[PDB]
Amino acid sequence: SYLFDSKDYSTFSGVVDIIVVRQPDDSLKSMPFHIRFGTLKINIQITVNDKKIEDVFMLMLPEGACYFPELNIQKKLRPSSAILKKFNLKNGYNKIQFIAESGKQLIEGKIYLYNYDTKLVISDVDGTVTKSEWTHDDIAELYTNIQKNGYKMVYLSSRPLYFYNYTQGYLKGIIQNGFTMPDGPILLSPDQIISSLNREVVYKKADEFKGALLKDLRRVFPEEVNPIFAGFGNRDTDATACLYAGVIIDNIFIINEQSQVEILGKQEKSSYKKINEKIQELFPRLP
Ligand SMILES: [Ca+2]
Repeated sequence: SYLFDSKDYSTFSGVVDIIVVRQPDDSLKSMPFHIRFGTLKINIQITVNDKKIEDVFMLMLPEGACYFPELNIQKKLRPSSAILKKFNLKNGYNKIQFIAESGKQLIEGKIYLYNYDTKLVISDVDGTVTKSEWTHDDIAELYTNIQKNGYKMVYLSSRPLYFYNYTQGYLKGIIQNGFTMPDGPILLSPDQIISSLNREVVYKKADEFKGALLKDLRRVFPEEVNPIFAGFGNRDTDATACLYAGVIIDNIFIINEQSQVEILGKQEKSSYKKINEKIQELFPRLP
């Protein structure tokens, strides 16, 4: 908190976790790339899973945001399937690295590959994982068991970019009665990642930022699948975004100040503990 205030050498260097999805025709589609090279005034090379990607590169804009030069030359945050196929991604987590050649600066990141039939479970972070940092009791066990049954937890954050790396540590350092938070991408509300390449629509919203994020996530999947199975949040604005994103009302969970989880569709007040007891009824194992 007081580090940025005075150190001042903490502009964001890093990458926001990337999501890629294999379509049924074997093509690849990804969410927008958001990578920043801190205090750099250029080409960028990529290395995935400790393997350099030959003849693929990004450029940087004066403001610091990077993009893919792709001809129809348009500056693209979403690379083409041909670029993404050169990554040779594996299912689940992949290590990705970007090297800006000015000297040479390196940022490491995460890039996830899902199949079009993957079922995701969304979880807000502030107020949903954290308790207004204290964590709600028993969430790690629940989320762990949800992940065991075949779903992929996706975390949602609206914190400024300079807290992104911090946020990754907090989630990954949580321990409850031996359980930990399943690894998954932390998506960022588009209002926290503004740049010339994405001003167009983000600039013109208010509380639809979460909904815009959920639909940017929906659109890397084919329109004929409902990839978002369930949602965890703590404000009614979370439920509204889940509802407009196609999540059935029975799979929307909203926690309040005293850790009471309302299952909207059932008009049932519950808890992470009780929801975990019914994990197989509420989150049935996937084949
Ligand atoms: Ca919240």
